[PDB]
Amino acid sequence: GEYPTVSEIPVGEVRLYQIADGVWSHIATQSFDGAVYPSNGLIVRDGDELLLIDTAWGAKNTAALLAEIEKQIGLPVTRAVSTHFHDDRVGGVDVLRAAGVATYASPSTRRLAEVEGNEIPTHSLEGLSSSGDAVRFGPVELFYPGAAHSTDNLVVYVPSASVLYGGCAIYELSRTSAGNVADADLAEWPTSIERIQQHYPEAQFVIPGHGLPGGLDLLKHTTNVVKAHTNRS
Ligand SMILES: O=c1cc(CP(=O)(O)O)c2c(Br)cc(Br)cc2[nH]1
Ligand SMILES: [Zn+2]
Ligand SMILES: [Zn+2]
Ligand SMILES: [Zn+2]
Ligand SMILES: [Zn+2]
Repeated sequence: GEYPTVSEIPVGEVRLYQIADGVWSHIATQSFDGAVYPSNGLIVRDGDELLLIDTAWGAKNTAALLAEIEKQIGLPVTRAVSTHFHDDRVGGVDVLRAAGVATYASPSTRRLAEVEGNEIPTHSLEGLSSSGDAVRFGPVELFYPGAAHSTDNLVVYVPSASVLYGGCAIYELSRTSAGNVADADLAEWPTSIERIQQHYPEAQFVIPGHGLPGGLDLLKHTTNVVKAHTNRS
């Protein structure tokens, strides 16, 4: 149905959106600099358990996310993966850890999170140190496409449902301007996007880090936005 928008989600609340069977996205809202922003994560069913991808951007949001998951799906979230080190992906890891969730991130993400003073996922994800690396983690595949939105960003693919979760390295179609690119690699971002396209050409649903899902067109759109911002246009 109608994908949850930022104007339909109260402060501190979380909505779930079933993309395919056993694949949900969780949508929360955060406000800063006078504007309010939506944010996406992923929930993938893993037998009788659930694998969570990224927090709900904040401790209060994440606590509500776990409560919503508990009320809606009613299956235990045993593992969680943060796709990069910024607050919208690791903010709430301490809440997850306190509830017994095992938190995971690449060694690059954990290091950059500690330097930033953010919350630090406990477990380290091996085998994702070089561009193009891919490892299977439960019911999903983790992919390091190279530096883009950040040097450590990962993308997540669900081969059971052909769902690609790009994180903040992928923009929604309505977004035509780059955001917090302070830690981005504008020079490598388009090349990293092409690695995603080359590795997941069969993806049917593409989930951006923020906003409405779509198809693989979101990849070229992100490349166009990054190239436009590169030339200061
Ligand atoms: O500074 C920012 C940070 C974000 C969060 P992000 O960098 O993780 O995408 C942001 C977003 Br979502 C949308 C817009 Br319009 C502007 C933004 N400005
Ligand atoms: Zn970020
Ligand atoms: Zn553990
Ligand atoms: Zn983001
Ligand atoms: Zn476009």
